[PDB]
Amino acid sequence: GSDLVSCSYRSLAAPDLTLRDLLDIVETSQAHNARAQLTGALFYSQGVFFQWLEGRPAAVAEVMTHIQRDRRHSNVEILAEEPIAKRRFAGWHMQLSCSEADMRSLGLA
Amino acid sequence: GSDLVSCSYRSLAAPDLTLRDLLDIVETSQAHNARAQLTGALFYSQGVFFQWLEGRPAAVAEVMTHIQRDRRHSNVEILAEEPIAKRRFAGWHMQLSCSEADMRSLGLA
Amino acid sequence: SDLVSCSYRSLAAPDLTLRDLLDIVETSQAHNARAQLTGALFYSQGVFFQWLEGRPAAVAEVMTHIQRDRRHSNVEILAEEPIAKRRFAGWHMQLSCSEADMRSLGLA
Amino acid sequence: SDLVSCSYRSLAAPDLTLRDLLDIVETSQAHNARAQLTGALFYSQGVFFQWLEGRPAAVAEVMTHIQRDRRHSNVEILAEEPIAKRRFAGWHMQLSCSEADMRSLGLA
Ligand SMILES: Cc1cc2nc3c(=O)[nH]c(=O)nc-3n(C[C@H](O)[C@H](O)[C@H](O)COP(=O)(O)O)c2cc1C
Ligand SMILES: Cc1cc2nc3c(=O)[nH]c(=O)nc-3n(C[C@H](O)[C@H](O)[C@H](O)COP(=O)(O)O)c2cc1C
Ligand SMILES: Cc1cc2nc3c(=O)[nH]c(=O)nc-3n(C[C@H](O)[C@H](O)[C@H](O)COP(=O)(O)O)c2cc1C
Ligand SMILES: Cc1cc2nc3c(=O)[nH]c(=O)nc-3n(C[C@H](O)[C@H](O)[C@H](O)COP(=O)(O)O)c2cc1C
Repeated sequence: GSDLVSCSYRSLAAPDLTLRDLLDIVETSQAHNARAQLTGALFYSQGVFFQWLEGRPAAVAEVMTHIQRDRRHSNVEILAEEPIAKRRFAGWHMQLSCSEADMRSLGLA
Repeated sequence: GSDLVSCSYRSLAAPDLTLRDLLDIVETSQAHNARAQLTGALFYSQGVFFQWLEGRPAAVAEVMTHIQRDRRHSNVEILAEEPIAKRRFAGWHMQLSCSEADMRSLGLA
Repeated sequence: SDLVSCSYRSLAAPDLTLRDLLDIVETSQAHNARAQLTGALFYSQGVFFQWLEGRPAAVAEVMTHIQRDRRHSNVEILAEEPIAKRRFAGWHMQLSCSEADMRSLGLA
Repeated sequence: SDLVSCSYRSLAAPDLTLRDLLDIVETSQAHNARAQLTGALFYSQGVFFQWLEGRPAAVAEVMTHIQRDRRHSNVEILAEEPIAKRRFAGWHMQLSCSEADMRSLGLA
């Protein structure tokens, strides 16, 4: 609605990140983002995360304080809140992008 | 080279198939197909497998006798050997196709 | 208790383009929604695999069209099975197409 | 001991097409192979995220071109980090682009 903001960041996955860790992150994010009216997209490849999160300012800032402390990634490199006129990922609580090749290495680890 | 054949089949995944089962299949297939000069593609979605396997007749037929007995799928619905003029998936021992959504359900199970 | 699936493999027309693939998918979304068909289309390196599910009569009807479609040939020993329930509910036609294949089809 | 990465997020031109995306990727394969750059390009719903890695001088050079490229805007607080080793060796530019986004860009 009226007040909508986006947050974008790039982080580095913990060296020991497993496939189960990624699925945990995604399941956790589905449940919470749906309750908090947060949407966006999570991209994972070869130890690199990129996330776009969108919603009201408070929900975005509250979820980001937790994401920054999460021990499954480091070097969280943030882009200040940008005002947005409308959601880009409406109905996607957290859309995952993860190739078969990344699935294979995360699993075989 | 000279004598090349393809084999195509559709099967139904075991109801209890996990993400680990899929990764096992794929790892197993990478190692063997590279030794036996077999190439192709494996597609998985929502309890359905499709595979294209290609190489010399003997390697193709030997690997298929094992795939048919594999308890991780059933109802293996085969297409007789087709002669092919050249490989379609050269250098791909077993290319996997598996969406994020299928990764999520296989994991959350 | 009245669902059937049809499964086949075909070989794409050698001159198939990314536009052709997109058209196939957009046409299928539209007819399948209307005819209560669901399923999955896989494309890689000149090969189609398709799983189609619905009422016998609806599956039979699209298949007669699909089989004569000129964007593929060698539509093969189509495998027809009764099913207890849909595998692809919600998916009028789910496309599977890798970035590498998108790039290849795109090369025109 | 002489590798750097540049990471940014940008917003695609509203009129971006699938052809535009394909061109970007084909251009990048070619220059990146030659300039010893590797990395990953992610596209979804009007948003680019890119990770680029290589020697400082090569990363600096493409970035000046990428930043003025008209197929995107709001090229954002590009995040520049020294790295111990490449994350995307072998990938001159790996594209990530879902079937749903391919369909959308295709709608022209
Ligand atoms: C890369 C990454 C992205 C994440 N994205 C979200 C998210 O979008 N929404 C969310 O609620 N938690 C997300 N998390 C998880 C949160 O950091 C944190 O774990 C959350 O507060 C509760 O999850 P937990 O119960 O596992 O600690 C993410 C974690 C990582 C490492
Ligand atoms: C859907 C599916 C596809 C498979 N594809 C191959 C394959 O292409 N190459 C191969 O060597 N084994 C493949 N397998 C595994 C074989 O059936 C069989 O397991 C193999 O002989 C040895 O694997 P195992 O040591 O786990 O039994 C496949 C299994 C399944 C269920
Ligand atoms: C590999 C392949 C798969 C197809 N799958 C479907 C499908 O599931 N549903 C459908 O309506 N058309 C499908 N088509 C397209 C049909 O062959 C046919 O073009 C369409 O039903 C008629 O299009 P029109 O009546 O709008 O002109 C497929 C075509 C190809 C080549
Ligand atoms: C989102 C985005 C990412 C790009 N990434 C690269 C890249 O990694 N390497 C590259 O050479 N060009 C990349 N480009 C294209 C460059 O901006 C520029 O067009 C190119 O270097 C010059 O093309 P030309 O000299 O062949 O005409 C990218 C463009 C966009 C919009």
